[PDB]
Amino acid sequence: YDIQAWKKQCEELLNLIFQCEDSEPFRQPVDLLEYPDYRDIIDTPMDFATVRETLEAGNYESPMELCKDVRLIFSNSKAYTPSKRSRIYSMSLRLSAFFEEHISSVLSDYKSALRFHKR
Ligand SMILES: O=c1cc(Br)ccn1CCO
Repeated sequence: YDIQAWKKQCEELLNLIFQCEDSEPFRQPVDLLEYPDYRDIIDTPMDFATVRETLEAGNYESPMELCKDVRLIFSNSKAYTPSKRSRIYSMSLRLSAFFEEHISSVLSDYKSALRFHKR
């Protein structure tokens, strides 16, 4: 029932994601010189360094907010891909599966702890 435990759990999950070769295209903001039309397609860029920095700054109140930003990394990849068979999009799907597998208990434990706090 630790209401704060999600933060270190998210830090550790972000460390695992950074060790994953599949996270390479998503570790830093998409380079607009490499993809000049990116902002014509994507309204809200997101990447894992921005997620880690937001967390470290104390700018996430809950793991649900962090999860919304990580899911935005994957929806941006899906929206920008010219093909469902592209290399970067394919990496995003594996990384998303790994992220969802690991974030589930973090969310469950946090929501359970908050329900206990307000019991
Ligand atoms: O998300 C995508 C998908 C393709 Br295909 C190319 C670039 N980006 C940005 C991350 O590299």
